[PDB]
Amino acid sequence: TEMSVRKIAAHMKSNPNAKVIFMVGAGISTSCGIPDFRSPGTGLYHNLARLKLPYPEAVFDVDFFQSDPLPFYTLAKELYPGNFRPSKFHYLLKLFQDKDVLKRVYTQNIDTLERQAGVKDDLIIEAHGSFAHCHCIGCGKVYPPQVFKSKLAEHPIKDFVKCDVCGELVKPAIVFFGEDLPDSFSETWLNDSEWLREKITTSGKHPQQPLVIVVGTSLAVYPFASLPEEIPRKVKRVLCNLETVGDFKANKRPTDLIVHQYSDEFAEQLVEELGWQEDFEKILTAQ
Ligand SMILES: Nc1ncnc2c1ncn2[C@@H]1O[C@H](COP(=O)(O)OP(=O)(O)OC[C@H]2O[C@@H](O)[C@H](OC(=O)c3ccccc3)[C@@H]2O)[C@@H](O)[C@H]1O
Ligand SMILES: [Zn+2]
Repeated sequence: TEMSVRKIAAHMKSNPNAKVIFMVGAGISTSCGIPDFRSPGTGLYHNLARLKLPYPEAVFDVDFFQSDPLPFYTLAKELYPGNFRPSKFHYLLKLFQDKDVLKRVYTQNIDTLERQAGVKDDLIIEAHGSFAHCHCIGCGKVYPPQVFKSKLAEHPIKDFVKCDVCGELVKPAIVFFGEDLPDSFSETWLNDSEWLREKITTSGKHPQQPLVIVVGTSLAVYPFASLPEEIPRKVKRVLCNLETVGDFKANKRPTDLIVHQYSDEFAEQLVEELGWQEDFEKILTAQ
């Protein structure tokens, strides 16, 4: 583990004008205390999940939601952005941004913790959307998140928010199954893939080699799980994950670095080796 983290730091110091793409999953938010929508519990939500959902993921299915918004509403209450403090790993992303070495973070999480830790909106790509905004599912009119958040406080929750223009259901801009993923996801990955193949030279007579770091995901859900094998072979991949998964398990590459480590301790150790503790510590205390 510490040797692998050493190599990541050494690569970054050998390529100081190169940037890093992160691809992340639910594992980077577990230390924040965010419930897993699949896990049991005591709330109204777990009662509804057990009684009303034909399968766990239907809480995110747009056809189910139209027939019965209550399960999703009760889940949004427990995932409410603002409840949870971003993790050390989330702040590592902000630190890389401050150091100008964050190319992008592709996140499968809806919790908005990357943005809340201070990562810029244009550096975040959401594979399932997020709670950042609300929209009508029928016509697309933008709503202030506050209107949806007001309903979440009612006891009980009834009279779900409806569009004042067309009367259809309003919900956070999470991409539900049955909804199209925005064009910006695929076009951003197209552009960033092209950048991963680019020859970028600055200091000396050598290119600035980038890096892709995959963290806290089991790489079992498609289409997101297709991205790691789409990283060019000539670009070094890191997997920081409690288990080896996805393309790192089947078609491991000679240059792959696999680190079985918790995301928060990986961040501490990486910052350790990079010599960025002082900058990192200021960010953690401010937020
Ligand atoms: N501290 C730690 N440090 C390092 N690694 C850690 C760690 N703690 C755990 N791990 C490793 O973290 C991995 C977690 O894997 P897991 O499959 O749970 O999450 P995922 O992101 O890959 O899921 C992809 C999608 O699956 C769907 O259910 C869910 O869809 C939605 O939310 C969704 C929402 C709205 C609309 C539509 C969909 C999700 O977005 C495991 O390998 C653990 O070993
Ligand atoms: Zn509408």
